[PDB]
Amino acid sequence: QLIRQLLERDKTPLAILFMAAVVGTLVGLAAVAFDKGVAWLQNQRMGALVHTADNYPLLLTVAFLCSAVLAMFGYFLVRKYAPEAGGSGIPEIEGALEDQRPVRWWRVLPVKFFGGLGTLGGGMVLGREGPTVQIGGNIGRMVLDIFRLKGDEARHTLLATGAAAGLAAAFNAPLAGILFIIYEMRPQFRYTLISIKAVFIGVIMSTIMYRIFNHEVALIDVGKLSDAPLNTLWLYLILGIIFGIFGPIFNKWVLGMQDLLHRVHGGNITKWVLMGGAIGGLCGLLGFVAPATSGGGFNLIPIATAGNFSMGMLVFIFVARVITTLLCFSSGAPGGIFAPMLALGTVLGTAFGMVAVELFPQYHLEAGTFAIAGMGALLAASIRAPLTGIILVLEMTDNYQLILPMIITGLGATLLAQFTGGKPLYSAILARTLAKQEAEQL
Amino acid sequence: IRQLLERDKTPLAILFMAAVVGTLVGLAAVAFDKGVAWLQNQRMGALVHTADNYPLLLTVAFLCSAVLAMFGYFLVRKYAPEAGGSGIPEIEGALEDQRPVRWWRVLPVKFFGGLGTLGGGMVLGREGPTVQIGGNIGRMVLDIFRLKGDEARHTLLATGAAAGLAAAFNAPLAGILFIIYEMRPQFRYTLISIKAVFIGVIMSTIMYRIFNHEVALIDVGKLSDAPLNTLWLYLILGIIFGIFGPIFNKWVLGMQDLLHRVHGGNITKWVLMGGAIGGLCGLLGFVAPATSGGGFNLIPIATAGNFSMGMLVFIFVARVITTLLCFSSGAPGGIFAPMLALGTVLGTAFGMVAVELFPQYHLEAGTFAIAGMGALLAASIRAPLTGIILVLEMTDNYQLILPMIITGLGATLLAQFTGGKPLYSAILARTLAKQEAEQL
Repeated sequence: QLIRQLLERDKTPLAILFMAAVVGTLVGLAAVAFDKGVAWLQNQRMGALVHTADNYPLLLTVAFLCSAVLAMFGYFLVRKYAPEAGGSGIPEIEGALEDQRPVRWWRVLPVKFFGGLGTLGGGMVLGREGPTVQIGGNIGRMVLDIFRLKGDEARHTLLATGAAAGLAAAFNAPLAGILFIIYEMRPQFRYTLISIKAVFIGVIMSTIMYRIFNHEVALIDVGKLSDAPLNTLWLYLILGIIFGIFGPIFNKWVLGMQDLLHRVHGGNITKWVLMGGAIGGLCGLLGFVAPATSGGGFNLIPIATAGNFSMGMLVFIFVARVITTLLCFSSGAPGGIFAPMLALGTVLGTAFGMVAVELFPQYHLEAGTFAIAGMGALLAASIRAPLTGIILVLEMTDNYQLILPMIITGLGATLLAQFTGGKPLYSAILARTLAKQEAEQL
Repeated sequence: IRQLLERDKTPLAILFMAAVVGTLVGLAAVAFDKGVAWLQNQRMGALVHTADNYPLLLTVAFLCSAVLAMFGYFLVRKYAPEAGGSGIPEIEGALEDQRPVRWWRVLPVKFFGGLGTLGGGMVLGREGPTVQIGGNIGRMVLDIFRLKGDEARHTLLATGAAAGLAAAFNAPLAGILFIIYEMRPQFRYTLISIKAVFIGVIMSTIMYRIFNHEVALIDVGKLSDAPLNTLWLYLILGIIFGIFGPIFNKWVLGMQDLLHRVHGGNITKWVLMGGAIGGLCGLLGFVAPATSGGGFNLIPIATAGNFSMGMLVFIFVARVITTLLCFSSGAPGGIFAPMLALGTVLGTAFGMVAVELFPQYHLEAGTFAIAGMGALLAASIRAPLTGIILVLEMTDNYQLILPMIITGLGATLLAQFTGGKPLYSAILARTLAKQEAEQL
């Protein structure tokens, strides 16, 4: 026939495109088994809090010793077995695509899936996209060892497939794992057009294989809000300057708290997992006396957008939240920072709307329509990926009408986070740990 | 207090004048969207003396669409021969410093010649004459204002190619994703040139939503959902578009030389094969208004179950024929929009087969018309991430964001397997090959 000898004349891209369909199945399993392990521990922690609900001094202790032993175990697997399994994964699947950081598929996966569950099920303010990309990247290398595929354009197209299979299966946004790994993250490499179709395959087969088990489950349920009038759109630029100034100060604070939480222990392992037990048990203690300033962050985004918080409470879920967010990502725990910054951005958003209601009453603006244009304005001024933050809150909130103010608060964030000495958060951590690798080598 | 502004004297001038290309395109993309709509109603206003004498008075739909046809085939073939086609080849070829930009010649013939032979009833889109009008205003503000450099005429030109693409679709994301990333995807834009495309797109969608307010250009509404047990049906639709990718690409690069033989470059014979294509699709604008038409007139009709299967092999056979005649001749009109209303006809022709072959799926026929809309665009132009968000901004169906990647994948993968270049880099490669042959 004709298709017989034609489908084998190249045989190199047809194998690495089928290998991107066995990665997205494997990461899509590892994104829904990691999700059903973090939704079970939170359904077992609160099932033990309300069981023996008699003595209130016993309530705070059992909310502490049930999150300390998940933090004393979550920090234990990281800084003993696989020390690159700390923090997010995006600083470690950026140098690994740049051929600077090695990928240990046999070591990150038994740590990021198990020890990354205790620092997520323990009530800490960490994202479930960090421990899904770094599992996904360390799965896209696993299929090049069990199948023994070789090459320099074959290791970089499956390491970016699983890195896109971890972001498009932890947020259920198949246009935010494609728009991040290809274009916005590493804005100097291009992924010539056989390496994008292996990102497209590993996102399709990692959202289909994610929506099979995690079906009829809402992750963001803000509803359908109003629209942004054209005499209101200049108030989204001042929201950009607020986020664009707070961006590089928050970007310096996480890199500044890594000089304090690394200087309290000195380097010892027994001083480190007990520091995690006193910082991952506090966020399991704060999740019972004030549940807004804890958790993964996806609990208050349909709440703060509804405007049920007052202005006196909206500072409390920003002052006692950015202190708590800096104490779980910059403290060396396995966990991302998008879902913290997707809730740290929606608090400052709706705190700008309730100011704009009383200050400008003639505009008739909704107090929560800045909380949809506030989520994708803090990770566009710290990570500096503005087109991801627009097409991450579109697949979650499903609000098409705020497509023009999302760029006004997206441009205004990323313009002041470059003028005022800014730096990308997911490109200044990798450039910082590479200096320590150049220090212990010499 | 003082160093923060004088150090940013020059690099901020491409961030303030990027709001001038944004503003002046939004005032020239709504004087274009109204001029293409004012000239349409004057044709239908003169067709009220036709229903009594339909054989003899049929020429009113034919001659009045041919006088306006020879006003766009004459301003282009005499005053500015680089404003023919779709413009985006002559903008991409000018973003690499290979093609010259004549803003003193393109703008008086892409807005005047691009209004007659786009508002006369052609089968062209209104973003080809909006990107190149946008990609000349970004050169208009650079010659009349005292600024220069190597990254200044590649940023104001690259925020003009995005201010026109975002003010011709009401899509503030399909103009950003095309120019920076999807068009020529081996070039890296500077971080001050990406955030100057953002100011051009924002202040052009603002100057478009002020005039054309509370009106959606695609009114499909909210369609049904796509279950996970029928998602392979949006892949065989991609394979059918993937073979039709380099076949429609070979036809439009074949009929450009096939139509070139009938006049041979003589100016008085261009407009006779240019007036007989405007007069044909003006007569087709009264006999069967789904055969002709510049795109969006038949997209809300041929999606929510109106046309039968016996008619959708006529709005695809006789529409491809009048698409390869209106754009491959040399009219001032883009092809980015008449591939939306051509992949949604074959897309809904695949939807009315799957509902007949698979009764167990409970599939609406219309959910294959949104996936097929950004499929032929992702097969012949091969920008598979603009054509997903472009249909997302207009048709507003966020439920079908997973099938639009699958039909987006299969249309850009099988087109790469059989062998096919992007369309806006293949017409440019023929023009740059014709440039070296004309001087020798």
